[PDB]
Amino acid sequence: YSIEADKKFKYSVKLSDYPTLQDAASAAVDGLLIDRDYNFYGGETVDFGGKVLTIECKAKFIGDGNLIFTKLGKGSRIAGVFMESTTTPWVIKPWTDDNQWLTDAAAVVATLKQSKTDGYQPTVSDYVKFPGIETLLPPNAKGQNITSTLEIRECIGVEVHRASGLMAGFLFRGCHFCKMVDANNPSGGKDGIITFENLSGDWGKGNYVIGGRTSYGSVSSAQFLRNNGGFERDGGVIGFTSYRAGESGVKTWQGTVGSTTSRNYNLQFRDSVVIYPVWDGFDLGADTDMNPELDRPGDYPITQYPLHQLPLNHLIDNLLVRGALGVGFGMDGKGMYVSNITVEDCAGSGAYLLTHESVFTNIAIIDTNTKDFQANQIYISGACRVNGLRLIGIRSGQSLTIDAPNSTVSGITGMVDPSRINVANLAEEGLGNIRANSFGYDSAAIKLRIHKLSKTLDSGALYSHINGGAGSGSAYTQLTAISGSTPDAVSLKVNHKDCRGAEIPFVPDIASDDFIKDSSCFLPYWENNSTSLKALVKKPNGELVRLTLATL
Amino acid sequence: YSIEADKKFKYSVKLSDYPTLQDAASAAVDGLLIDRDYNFYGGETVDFGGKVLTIECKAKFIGDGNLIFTKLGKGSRIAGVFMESTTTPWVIKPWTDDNQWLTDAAAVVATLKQSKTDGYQPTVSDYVKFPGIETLLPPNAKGQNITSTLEIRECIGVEVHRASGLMAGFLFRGCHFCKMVDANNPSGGKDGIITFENLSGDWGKGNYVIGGRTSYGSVSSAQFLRNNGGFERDGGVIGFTSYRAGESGVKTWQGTVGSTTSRNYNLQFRDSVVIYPVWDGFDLGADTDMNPELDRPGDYPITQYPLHQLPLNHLIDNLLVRGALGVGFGMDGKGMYVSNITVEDCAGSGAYLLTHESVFTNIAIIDTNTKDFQANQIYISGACRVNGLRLIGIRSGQSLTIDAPNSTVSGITGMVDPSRINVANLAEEGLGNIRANSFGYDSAAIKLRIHKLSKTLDSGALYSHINGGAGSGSAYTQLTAISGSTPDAVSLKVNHKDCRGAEIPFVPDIASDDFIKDSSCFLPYWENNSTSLKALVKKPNGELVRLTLATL
Amino acid sequence: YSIEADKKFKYSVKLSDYPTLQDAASAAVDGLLIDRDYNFYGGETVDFGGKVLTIECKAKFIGDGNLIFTKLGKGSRIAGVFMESTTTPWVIKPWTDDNQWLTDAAAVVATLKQSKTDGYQPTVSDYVKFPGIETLLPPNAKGQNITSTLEIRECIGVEVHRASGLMAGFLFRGCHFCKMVDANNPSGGKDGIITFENLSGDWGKGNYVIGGRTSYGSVSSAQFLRNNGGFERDGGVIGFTSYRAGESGVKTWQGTVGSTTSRNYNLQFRDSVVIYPVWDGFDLGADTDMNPELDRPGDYPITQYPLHQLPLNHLIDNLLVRGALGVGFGMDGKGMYVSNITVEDCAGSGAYLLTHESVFTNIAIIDTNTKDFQANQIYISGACRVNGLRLIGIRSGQSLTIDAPNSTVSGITGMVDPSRINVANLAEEGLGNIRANSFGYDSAAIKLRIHKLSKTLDSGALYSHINGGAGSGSAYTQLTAISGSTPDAVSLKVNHKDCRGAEIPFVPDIASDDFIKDSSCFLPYWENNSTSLKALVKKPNGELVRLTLATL
Ligand SMILES: C[C@@H]1O[C@@H](O)[C@H](O)[C@H](O)[C@H]1O[C@H]1O[C@H](CO)[C@@H](O)[C@H](O[C@H]2O[C@H](C)[C@@H](O)C[C@H]2O)[C@@H]1O[C@H]1O[C@H](CO)[C@H](O)[C@H](O[C@@H]2O[C@@H](C)[C@H](O[C@H]3O[C@H](CO)[C@@H](O)[C@H](O[C@H]4O[C@H](C)[C@@H](O)C[C@H]4O)[C@@H]3O[C@H]3O[C@H](CO)[C@H](O)[C@H](O)[C@H]3O)[C@@H](O)[C@H]2O)[C@H]1O
Ligand SMILES: C[C@@H]1O[C@@H](O)[C@H](O)[C@H](O)[C@H]1O[C@H]1O[C@H](CO)[C@@H](O)[C@H](O[C@H]2O[C@H](C)[C@@H](O)C[C@H]2O)[C@@H]1O[C@H]1O[C@H](CO)[C@H](O)[C@H](O[C@@H]2O[C@@H](C)[C@H](O[C@H]3O[C@H](CO)[C@@H](O)[C@H](O[C@H]4O[C@H](C)[C@@H](O)C[C@H]4O)[C@@H]3O[C@H]3O[C@H](CO)[C@H](O)[C@H](O)[C@H]3O)[C@@H](O)[C@H]2O)[C@H]1O
Ligand SMILES: C[C@@H]1O[C@@H](O)[C@H](O)[C@H](O)[C@H]1O[C@H]1O[C@H](CO)[C@@H](O)[C@H](O[C@H]2O[C@H](C)[C@@H](O)C[C@H]2O)[C@@H]1O[C@H]1O[C@H](CO)[C@H](O)[C@H](O[C@@H]2O[C@@H](C)[C@H](O[C@H]3O[C@H](CO)[C@@H](O)[C@H](O[C@H]4O[C@H](C)[C@@H](O)C[C@H]4O)[C@@H]3O[C@H]3O[C@H](CO)[C@H](O)[C@H](O)[C@H]3O)[C@@H](O)[C@H]2O)[C@H]1O
Repeated sequence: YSIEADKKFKYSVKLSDYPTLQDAASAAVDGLLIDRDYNFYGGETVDFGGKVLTIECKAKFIGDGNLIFTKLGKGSRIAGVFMESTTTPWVIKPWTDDNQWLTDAAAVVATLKQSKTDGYQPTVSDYVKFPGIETLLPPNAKGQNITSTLEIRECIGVEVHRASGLMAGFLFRGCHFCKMVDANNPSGGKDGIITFENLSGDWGKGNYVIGGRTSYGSVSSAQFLRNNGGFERDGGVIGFTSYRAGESGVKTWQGTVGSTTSRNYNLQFRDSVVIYPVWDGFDLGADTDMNPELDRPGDYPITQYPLHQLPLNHLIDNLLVRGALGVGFGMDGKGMYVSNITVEDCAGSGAYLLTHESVFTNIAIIDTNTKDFQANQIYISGACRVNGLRLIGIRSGQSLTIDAPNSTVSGITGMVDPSRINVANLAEEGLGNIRANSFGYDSAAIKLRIHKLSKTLDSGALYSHINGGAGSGSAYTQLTAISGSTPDAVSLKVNHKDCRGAEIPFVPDIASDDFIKDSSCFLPYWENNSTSLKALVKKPNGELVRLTLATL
Repeated sequence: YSIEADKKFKYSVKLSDYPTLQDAASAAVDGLLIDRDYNFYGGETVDFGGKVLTIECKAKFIGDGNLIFTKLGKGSRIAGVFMESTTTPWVIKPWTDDNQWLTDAAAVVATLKQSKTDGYQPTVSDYVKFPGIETLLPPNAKGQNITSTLEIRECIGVEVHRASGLMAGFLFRGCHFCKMVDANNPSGGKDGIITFENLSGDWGKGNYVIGGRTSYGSVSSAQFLRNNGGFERDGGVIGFTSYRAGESGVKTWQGTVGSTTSRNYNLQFRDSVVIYPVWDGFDLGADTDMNPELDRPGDYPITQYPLHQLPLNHLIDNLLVRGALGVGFGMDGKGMYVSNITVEDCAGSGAYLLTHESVFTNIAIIDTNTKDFQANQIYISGACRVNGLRLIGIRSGQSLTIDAPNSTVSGITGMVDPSRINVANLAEEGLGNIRANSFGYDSAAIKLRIHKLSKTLDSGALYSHINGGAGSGSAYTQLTAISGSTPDAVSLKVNHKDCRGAEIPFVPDIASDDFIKDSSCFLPYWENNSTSLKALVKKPNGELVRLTLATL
Repeated sequence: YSIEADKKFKYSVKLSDYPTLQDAASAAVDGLLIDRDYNFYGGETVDFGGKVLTIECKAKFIGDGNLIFTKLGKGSRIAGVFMESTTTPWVIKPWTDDNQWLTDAAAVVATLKQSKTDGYQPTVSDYVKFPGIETLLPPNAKGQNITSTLEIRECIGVEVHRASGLMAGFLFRGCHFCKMVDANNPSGGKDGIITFENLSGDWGKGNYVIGGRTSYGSVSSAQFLRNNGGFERDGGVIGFTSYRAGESGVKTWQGTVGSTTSRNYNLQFRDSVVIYPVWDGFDLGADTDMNPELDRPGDYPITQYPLHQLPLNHLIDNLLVRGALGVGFGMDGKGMYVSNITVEDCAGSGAYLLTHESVFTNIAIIDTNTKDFQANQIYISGACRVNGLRLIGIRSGQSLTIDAPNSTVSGITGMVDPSRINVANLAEEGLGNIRANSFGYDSAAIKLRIHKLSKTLDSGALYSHINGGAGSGSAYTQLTAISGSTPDAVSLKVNHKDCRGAEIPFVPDIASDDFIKDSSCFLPYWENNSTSLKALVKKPNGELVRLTLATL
């Protein structure tokens, strides 16, 4: 029977049969079942002997610090893991019972409670985010460092599926071809909730967050250091949701970390959603103005690519952000293509784009900067193209809506205040035959505004105005020009009062020679001393003559 | 050997070794394999002893009514389940072999067959949908109630994966943190195919439909009662496809059910598709006009939030509907944000939006109301903002396209008939320099229409018309105004017949004093009694004088 | 103990206990574990006895040719499979270290190396793609046929999950209700990476690619032959990524294969991404001009549906293509609805649409045809509707941007050159009140262009031009018309030089009777022989008279 049993049954060991996790790991051949809660010490390291193991978790790993898994064979999987801290830290909750952000430091301090969830441990970034909070926080709420972290170290082809926890983190250090799949809403601790860090060894590749969601955490929900997906774009974040990140929902790191670059290239960021981050929805920058460095150890030098002009080459498409307190969508880079980005209902700005020679297609920035902290709703520094930009939802100082001074833009839609648009060039080169349809007014308008002349006043207009009442079947058309900073000061009319005639403006005094522009044209003007209209005529040969046009 | 075998083998029991499902459940420790078909009686209840079980199904649960699973531990999973009724009911199939909807009751009755699929059992809603069908249906086709339902009752953290079946339903009653994942196209019965119902106990939270698809069913494919995702938006429907729902693809319930509210708050509805529903694609309403109630037991009172103005706060983005017989996309609520909704090729209306102070961004409503049942393609009752609205595909009475009388709209695209637009305000405030490009005409046009004056006639225009033939290198520009309900009745021309001159309309009789509008302007008029043009002049000082302008 | 062990343990056999895969398959009851590498011979066939098996792979299947799995029960699953060829073939790599495509045949030949990855084996299509390469390739690099293929033959309800490999392929032949799920980036061989082929038996249905990704391969990444999803749209590709297909990312086959149709109907193509295909991103055509046939054995005849006019009825939405060398998005068919397609940064054309009576909603074609091989960026042959079309990113001969000569289009955005637009009709019927905002110029413009007259010259304009300098508070409005192929040749001005008057162009010589268009209008003209302006008057009764208008 022994011989036949060894052949016909599935091999699995279970933690309930062993005093330590290493003892279970050493015994395992195929399956390993975590069927009892396991208290680990920070830095406890398990050697899985290169075995291709299917680890099924049905209980908790309990501990502050890192439980470190090593030497898992390619194809290993870890399902259902649940990390939990031993410490219950002090957390802040900078939002109200109506889900309004709290921005006042004293109000934020008043939210303090001891809990493993429903808030986060204050960080040094909170000292900037909530000015004055550093002074107001009690000592027990500063400098806390509670996270229970599963660390997969120097493994290839390992997947963590359906992970969850409380004050929980997941770290893949020096790994390749690893994935965090269908995260089951872990509640975060002090460190990032999901981290792929490849500061030592080869640049990270094949590392993804696929599906799932996270909540809370003091810093970013999903973050990458020194990963390069290659031209194949083999890595990144797809199908992911982040809620209430203490920093950002999805972050590509900037600057030097330790002795080398933390930056990232060639990753996918797609089909993902970030809601209510304290800082950014997506932060896809590689150079940061928060800690400026004059070189890039381990990366391209400044001499090759200036600050914010790295050839980052990320594949970025179909992203949604709502409720950001900092910036909904932030990035830098040169030669970038970005598409189908929707940022709505944000207390902070919608987009902050330190990009050059880049293209943005179908962007929607809807009711952002709702607090008015920031100078604009969308900012672009460099020479970029925007093709399709929706601005303004239902929310109404002097802050700009779009400040993109070197960018050429087409296809704005929405009830934007034109004085709050600043671009290099705005144009609709390819419209068809047009109709302007006016509702709730006695007139329809096609206005012109020359921003060099004035950003706040229309310089001319083509109007149609009702004659008499509704259903009169009659209107007059009006062609106007600005004078003395008074819109519509001078105008020509057709059919005013249904008269069937053109009303023609004339110069109110003797016209100077230089008032007339073109040959074979005349300019009527008033001669008060004889009660007559004269005409300044530029003849077909270009010479001037003055004629009498209308007399008593 | 016994001691070593107990340590090295995976624990699983299988239904083939037990006379009842409860006997198997009681024996199970880790795995439970369903390896024989199992006939259950309606209401048969299995107590899983709080155990965290991995239930792998490789055979059918056969029965009319509910198989009830209770006391599953958090982390339990049920994979591959297949439910099948014992009864083969009478089903209707209200569509043709060319996939046209049948709307005639007699034609629908003619489709009757006995089958567990390819149709659905008639409901009381069919009596409204197909008027007269209540009288025409035979008795054996009315009042049928066949569903084989897996009921997960009062469990936390249970997931049903890759479920399928025939006349099949899946019910999570009083559950939290449960998921219906990758539904493998179950064919529905009389009840909803996937239901999260939390009428008793705490409001449902953490309950999702993720991925997968369903077909048929008499009512809605995926539906929620008394769920609230919280600010974290922890619940809803993501990545799901519904085909041929007898009611709607995705439904948030409205009104009172039993003694309390069935409504829902703070859910996600994203990245999902509904095709060929008999009623709606997505029905995200919370108050229903189908059964109006004057109060809301267990919810906000009418005094706090009027009908259709609940702060529902759902996260709604990236939805597709095609082929709806009722409304593609229906909702209500106040303060809603909705984005990236595409509704196309629907016999019923595209969108029915009983919303107030809400924002709709990038909506496409393309070839809907193709039967002409309804008054419009998109309706909005309250004071909302629409930023980006695509209307009209290729399909061509007096029904409106958009009736949104309190809404401010920007960015309509498509070959909409302007007379079929009704909004509070329509504007393109932020276009750049413009070009109107005309193809297939001898002219280009920029028209104006004042809807208060006339919804069907343009009130003025700026035209450019070819002089002579193609390649003449010559055109004339024309500025027109409506008179006597005749578009373009009165006009000024520049370069007609390549003459290089302006043709100026004059008043055809003696002009009244009040015909002239502005100071320092003149108005030419005809004096037939002397064959001369006169000028009514409003001098720079505002006083009137009449002068002779042109004479024999 | 034996009796109790047989009841309490999970059944699984493992390949390490058997000399052949068939011996393991015959012994299996529930699980089968592939725990040793297995060398198979091409055509090696395994009979799984109709058993519903869970096959867990933790090692390689090694072999050139096909490993054929048969008689798997419905619900069977195969996870983690890794296919690898025994041969290391010669592969080409037609792209540079800066990820530019190589188009020169000699440069492509220079890339030749022996590898199982990082390139592909040349095919007969490469002879067309890289002209001259057929002559330049060495014999050892032509006619190679290396693929290691897992073939699932004539099974229902089988799923392959997390598959990978090197020179790897996956073939479902004569299968139904089967799925390729979460492909773990297999690197392809000579044949398609994922193929559903149903040339014999019933039309394929229920067959999907869901999630995952592939890299390389000589032909298409995911492809279908003779599948019909039904009205239920039960099959297709959802959530998939293809990189560097040697042919196309996703292909529906065209034409006859063997003795019957290879075409496909009623499939979904959604939420998917194709990057850097050598030919197309998505090829959703059913009739091909590459091998024209005059009939359609096994499909609709040409007499019923002309070439390219099949009622294909695919559900097509939310697709992204970047980096295509051939066409980003190709299709044919009649009565098609297509939505939310984004094609960017392609060396080849963006879209090639041999469609009729079809509707395209929210299309973006951004920086395509960047090499200039092709005649246009987007082509449409038949009578279609386009509602929303974004054109031009940041890239700048005589090639058209859109050539859609029978199509009616609305909602173009972007810096398109108007001379490179060709459509049947272009119109914005439903805009609101309009403002044209000009940045970086001393004027704002609303231009008109009659393409029948000239595609390259505006025929008229409404301008506003600054008077004096910025902040003068003054501008003049100008209404212009083209003459002698000189834009703006003839114009009327209002407020030039802040004169508050209208400058009126007059006919430079004696006006002919036919120069005046409308009754009750006058046309000023020059009489040089008396230094006077005359007026050609068309009286209210329609008769002509000449009057003196201005005199010395
Ligand atoms: C807030 C701002 O918002 C947006 O503007 C913007 O887009 C920025 O990205 C964001 O700024 C943060 O990030 C940028 C870099 O992208 C910084 O330039 C910026 O810092 C500037 O602004 C601050 C407000 C100023 O106070 C300082 C100024 O320079 C800001 O950085 C801050 O947030 C970071 C998180 O996003 C991070 O916490 C920064 O901490 C410093 O730098 C890091 C590298 C040091 O990290 C070690 O200690 C941390 C303990 O607090 C660990 O969390 C960390 O682990 C993580 O990285 C490692 C490599 C990875 O393996 C796991 C990750 O979780 C790292 O931990 C290692 O060392 C510790 C030792 O204490 C421990 O032993 C671990 O075991 C070991 O792995 C950190 O100490 C500190 O120097 C913070 O300033
Ligand atoms: C059709 C219309 O389309 C769109 O306009 C619109 O957006 C609407 O939503 C939609 O209207 C339906 O839904 C709204 C509410 O959202 C109703 O207001 C509307 O009803 C009005 O219009 C009808 C056309 C009129 O005939 C009546 C009028 O008030 C309409 O309701 C109809 O459809 C519903 C399905 O969407 C539902 O079937 C309605 O049935 C009534 O109300 C329900 C609550 C009663 O339900 C019990 O019996 C049903 C048996 O038929 C079970 O399906 C049901 O189970 C479901 O809910 C429970 C709580 C959950 O646990 C499981 C779910 O599947 C419920 O079952 C319980 O009781 C039965 C007893 O028979 C059984 O014992 C079960 O074991 C138990 O769980 C139903 O009896 C009836 O009163 C229907 O009117
Ligand atoms: C390139 C072009 O790009 C885009 O314009 C466009 O949209 C086109 O789709 C694309 O054109 C290809 O596809 C179209 C049809 O959709 C063709 O019309 C077109 O061919 C024209 O253009 C060429 C450039 C010219 O040289 C010839 C001209 O007619 C072009 O076809 C070419 O690519 C195809 C791949 O996409 C395919 O390789 C064509 O090969 C011919 O036709 C196929 C059907 C024959 O296939 C058998 O042999 C192949 C070995 O090379 C196997 O890969 C193939 O297996 C596949 O199909 C079977 C049915 C399925 O079960 C598994 C699939 O992988 C098939 O294999 C069977 O037979 C072989 C025998 O050698 C073997 O025994 C297998 O075991 C068995 O299953 C092929 O032989 C050849 O006639 C190629 O011309």
